[PDB]
Amino acid sequence: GPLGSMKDILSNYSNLIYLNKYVKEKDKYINDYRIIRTLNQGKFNKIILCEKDNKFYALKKYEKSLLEKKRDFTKSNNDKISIKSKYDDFKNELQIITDIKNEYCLTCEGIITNYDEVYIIYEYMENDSILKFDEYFFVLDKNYTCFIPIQVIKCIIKSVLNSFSYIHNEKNICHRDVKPSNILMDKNGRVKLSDFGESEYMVDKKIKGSRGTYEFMPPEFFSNESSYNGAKVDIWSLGICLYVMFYNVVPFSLKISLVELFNNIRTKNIEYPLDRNHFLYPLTNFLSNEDIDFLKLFLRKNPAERITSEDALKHEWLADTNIEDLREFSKELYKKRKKL
Amino acid sequence: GPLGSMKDILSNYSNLIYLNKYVKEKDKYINDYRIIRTLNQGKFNKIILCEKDNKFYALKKYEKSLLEKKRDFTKSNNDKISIKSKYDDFKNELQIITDIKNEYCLTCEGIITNYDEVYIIYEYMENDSILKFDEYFFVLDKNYTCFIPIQVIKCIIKSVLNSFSYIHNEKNICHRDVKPSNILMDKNGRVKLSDFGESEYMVDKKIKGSRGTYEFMPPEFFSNESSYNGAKVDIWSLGICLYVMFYNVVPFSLKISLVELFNNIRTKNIEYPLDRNHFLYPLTNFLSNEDIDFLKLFLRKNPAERITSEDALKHEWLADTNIEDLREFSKELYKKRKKL
Ligand SMILES: Nc1ncnc2c1ncn2[C@@H]1O[C@H](COP(=O)(O)OP(=O)(O)NP(=O)(O)O)[C@@H](O)[C@H]1O
Ligand SMILES: Nc1ncnc2c1ncn2[C@@H]1O[C@H](COP(=O)(O)OP(=O)(O)NP(=O)(O)O)[C@@H](O)[C@H]1O
Ligand SMILES: [Mn+2]
Ligand SMILES: [Mn+2]
Repeated sequence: GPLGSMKDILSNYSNLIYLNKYVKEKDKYINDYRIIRTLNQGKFNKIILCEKDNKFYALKKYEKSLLEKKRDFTKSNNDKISIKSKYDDFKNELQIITDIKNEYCLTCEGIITNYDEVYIIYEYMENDSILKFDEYFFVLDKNYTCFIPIQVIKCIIKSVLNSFSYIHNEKNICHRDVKPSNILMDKNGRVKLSDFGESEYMVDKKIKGSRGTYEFMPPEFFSNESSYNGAKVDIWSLGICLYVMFYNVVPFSLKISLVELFNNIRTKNIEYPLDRNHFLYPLTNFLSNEDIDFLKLFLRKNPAERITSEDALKHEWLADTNIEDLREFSKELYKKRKKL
Repeated sequence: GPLGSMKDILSNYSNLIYLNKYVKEKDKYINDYRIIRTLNQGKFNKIILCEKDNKFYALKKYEKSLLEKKRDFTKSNNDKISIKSKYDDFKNELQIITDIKNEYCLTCEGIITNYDEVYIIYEYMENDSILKFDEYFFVLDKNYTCFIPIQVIKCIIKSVLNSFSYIHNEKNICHRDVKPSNILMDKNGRVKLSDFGESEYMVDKKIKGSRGTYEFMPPEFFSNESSYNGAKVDIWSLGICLYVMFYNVVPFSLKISLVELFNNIRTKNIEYPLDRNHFLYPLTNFLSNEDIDFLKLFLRKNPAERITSEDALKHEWLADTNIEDLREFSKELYKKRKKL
């Protein structure tokens, strides 16, 4: 429940490496991993692009001394308050990173540490996340629109559903923050679920309560319930990703304000126009009945009535998934990147 | 409703100055206003500390070209969506800045512009805001605690209540974002309501709907209602400021997450311990029955049952307000600042 020190957590990890930073002719290295540049400066962690041998890697750096300040207010149990730190959250994440091994999930290849700074080694998914965000979602560039083709969307969903199978059924983990920025693609058309920073071990398939990214949170969270089926939470969020992949915009969600976001999620019907509709004005092809059908199975506001991952994978809509559409898509995308 | 261009809005302002920036021996000037340093770099606007003659000023810089990109999603009316910009929001703010004149409100002394960059001139409230925030609220320093004394709190509240009288009764404006960071104090013990960036003109005392800072928003906002009495919204928020002034922490609110914030506000009883309770642990005197009584009149979850500003000003609790407590407090505070 409340885990021990980092050392304890990692004591049974069989690829824990001693931290060794150094310079060799003004290129900075982490343990043979040559630091190229940083890919993403988060508020806390941060991912680093590196090279070792001839392969490419993304190392995620956390630091104890940094996240152990930044304390918040959890629940209570005892009503005698509760005091948690972002380092406490990371311990739980660490244990998970240590447990995940699957072709459909980003899995680390080693942990480098001094028990303060921590570098988790990951393969580098050269096509980054399936969509990118700033004021809205885009594929490659904020300037030309372009929506992901359906046949490719099919592949991605089937892929992430497969990773649900692993975490939910094999590992008993609820991902708890399934969003576009967390589905990574490589050049060859592999798609992987990543960032388990919000992930928790379920108790009888139930998850703790209310945590993740607001606009991806299910109606359940706005009830009296207090417990929710982990799987259905991740299903809902994939549904949103699906909606986002269709429209390049998040459904009822959107900025300013969040009361208006939350009075919405629990009760309100999602609008299903044609690809560009919420998007014709920022820039100053389109779907078909079946596409909206499938997607609506994910966004049943009542969770016991929401689609299973099993039913999903075996639904008619995915029965014509051709992995070659994704491989071709991913290949051309990679060719369009590093051209910028 | 939908106002015109900046020129139009300002056409009947009688102290609109032509922008004139220049250097005189590597001190940068705005129109005789010598730029000292910047006080607060917001996400958009920004406030500048300046000097002219021997007086001190805080100029708030906005820019058209900057906030006209940054568009969001308002309501609809027509269900044919609605597209607003942060520059649109500022037009409404501009009209208001142009209307407010009161000893209890920060009122501009001139607007300097080229119809893109805009500098609103304000007196400089040398004691800044009544409390400061980072991970929690503090008076001067994050290291020594110290709570504002009750007799001083009395003065501040009476002061802000007075400014409600002006905006609500004389001007028909709802402030809509009453919070500690917006109540400014000078060295001499004057306290002024400021930042009308969220402020709106009421229609039959009602305000539009759901806008401001989440943790200061009233229960009404979580109903079916759609319209709320402007005054009672500002009353609620002053109540929170009061709660914050008592405990140096925001009530049920607090970070992570907001569903947990909103399932709270609408239904849930506020806890009233003694000054340091939520605060004994960050740092690793105290109130009295009457104080909590008064404050509870502000935080009636039902707005038609919440305290008036009239009743407040004439309540027993303020009947012994001694302005000299604030003047002495403000004097010593100023002496403790610029000592850092
Ligand atoms: N193995 C990888 N290959 C390529 N890009 C990556 C990889 N890992 C992370 N990234 C990029 O870095 C971003 C953020 O990484 P993440 O592990 O989600 O950190 P975070 O602090 O949780 N950020 P966010 O999830 O956006 O709040 C991802 O969205 C990717 O764009
Ligand atoms: N006249 C003034 N004298 C002294 N300090 C000031 C003055 N005006 C603004 N400030 C400081 O600048 C801060 C932010 O100014 P404000 O006009 O609220 O901009 P903002 O972008 O709305 N920031 P926030 O309200 O915190 O989201 C205030 O909280 C004060 O600390
Ligand atoms: Mn992430
Ligand atoms: Mn403000």
